[PDB]
Amino acid sequence: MNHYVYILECKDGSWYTGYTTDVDRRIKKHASGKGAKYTRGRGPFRLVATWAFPSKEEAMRWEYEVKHLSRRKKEQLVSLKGGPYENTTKLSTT
Repeated sequence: MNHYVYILECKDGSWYTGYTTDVDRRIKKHASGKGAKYTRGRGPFRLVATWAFPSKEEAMRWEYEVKHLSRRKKEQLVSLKGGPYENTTKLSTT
């Protein structure tokens, strides 16, 4: 199965942790791509980062541990990878 841990920054500033596991999203994108463009989204879910694990236990333990750790370590987790520079959204850079 496909284990993707997504962390979304909510309207409040709290990071929403949860890993998804459905093949449907993958095939859906390919099916939709036939006569469609990449552009799709609005908010208010801000994607900070995405962690993909081919391993069952790693996906379960990662989720479980981010649920385990406090805010301070939750911040540190993003400080390891997820930094504003890694967002590469736009800001003002051409």
